Amino acid sequence: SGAIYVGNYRVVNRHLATHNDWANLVWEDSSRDLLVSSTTAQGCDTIARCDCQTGVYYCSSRRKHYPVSFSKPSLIFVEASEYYPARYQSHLMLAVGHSEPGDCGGILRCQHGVVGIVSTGGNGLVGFADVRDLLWLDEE
Ligand SMILES: *[C@@H](C)C(=O)c1ccc2c(c1)NC(=O)CO2
Ligand SMILES: [Zn+2]
Repeated sequence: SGAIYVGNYRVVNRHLATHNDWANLVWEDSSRDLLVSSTTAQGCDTIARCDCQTGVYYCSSRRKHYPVSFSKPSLIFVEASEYYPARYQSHLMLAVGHSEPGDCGGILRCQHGVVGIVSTGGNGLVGFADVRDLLWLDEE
């Protein structure tokens, strides 16, 4: 699975966070499926600060990056999988595209930087957890 490395922060899907993530916790929110932990090394990624609805995401289950149009971050209902239950998720963006369990954490990027990470899949839709509202990732 994938993550964002910005400053001394590591941004992951909450349900895939490790014990080391939880032991170095900065912030977490179940409703968004996001968790941020602290890092010793500085990261290479820049977070987008924008309202773009077009970008490119990485799909591990295809070994491919795909250009997509996506919705603005919203409170959305997510169906059950073969291996997890159904629930409302907040700050979620949807696009038409392929995702499945191996694709968690793939980056969605726009011309301004990282928009979010792959979070959901079903019925030809990929959902992304937005990070562009988390301005505190840019400092401290
Ligand atoms: C996990 C964070 C993730 O991004 C993901 C994408 C697509 C799908 C799943 C998880 N799980 C499923 O069951 C279906 O597709
Ligand atoms: Zn942008």
